[PDB]
Amino acid sequence: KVFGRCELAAAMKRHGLDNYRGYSLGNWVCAAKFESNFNTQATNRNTDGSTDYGILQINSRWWCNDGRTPGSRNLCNIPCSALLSSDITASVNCAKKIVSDGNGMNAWVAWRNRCKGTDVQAWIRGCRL
Ligand SMILES: [Cl-]
Ligand code: NA
Repeated sequence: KVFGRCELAAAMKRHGLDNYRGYSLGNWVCAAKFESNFNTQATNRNTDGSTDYGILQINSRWWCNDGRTPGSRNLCNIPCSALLSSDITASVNCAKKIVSDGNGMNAWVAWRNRCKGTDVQAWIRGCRL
């Protein structure tokens, strides 16, 4: 499913992401935009053999099992395919674990390079929530 900007902001807010660990909603919407362009089915292969999955491009090296990432961890205890569902619950629950890892949202390269330090509130402007 390809989410609309405000549609995703509302979905994330309902799942408890607004201000989770100090990160306002605009941060999560911005990260999703540049990581997957709001597409829950986005997948991208990395050079190390791992693969990123879903709306927030969660990596198979440490967070989910996709059966083809040798010596990887499944910290979120879920098949990576689950992160491609139209229902973002799995992605949200796993992202919460990731952001608590210690490096905050810096775990998401697109967020660090394209959202961090910008006016992220702009990503939820006009939205009804
Ligand atoms: Cl932080
Ligand atoms: Na894994």
